[PDB]
Amino acid sequence: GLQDDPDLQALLKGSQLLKVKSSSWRRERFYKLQEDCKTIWQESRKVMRSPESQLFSIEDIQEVRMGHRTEGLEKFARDIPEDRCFSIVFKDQRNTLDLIAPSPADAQHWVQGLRKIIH
Ligand SMILES: O=P(O)(O)O[C@@H]1[C@H](O)[C@H](O)[C@@H](OP(=O)(O)O)[C@H](OP(=O)(O)O)[C@H]1O
Repeated sequence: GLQDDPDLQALLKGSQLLKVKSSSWRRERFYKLQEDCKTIWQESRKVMRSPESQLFSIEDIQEVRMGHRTEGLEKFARDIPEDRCFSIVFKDQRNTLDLIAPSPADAQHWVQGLRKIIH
């Protein structure tokens, strides 16, 4: 795995994805799976951000959905194809991340890659 898995190799490099929050709010955010295959670094532009706030554990993930499988994606990303969007659902209070991949290969890597680590 990891070194031999093409999805995980892609995630270790990181990707520029678009985070969907509303009709207007759709902004670029860089995500990158860390070498320990345990955490993900995420770009943030929050008023009071911090290095620890920009990491989240794979252990906090319930599932990763492909396609328009969330309200936010069903309402705000109609213009985006089914194969270029996905969502990361969390176990705790962390809000679900609705994401748009620059290409189907990217969405594939994230969904498949995270599913491999979660299971
Ligand atoms: O609306 P503003 O003032 O632009 O600020 C963003 C807004 O609060 C988003 O809801 C938030 O995403 P989450 O809901 O996922 O926190 C994003 O965080 P981010 O910068 O960490 O993506 C903020 O920057």
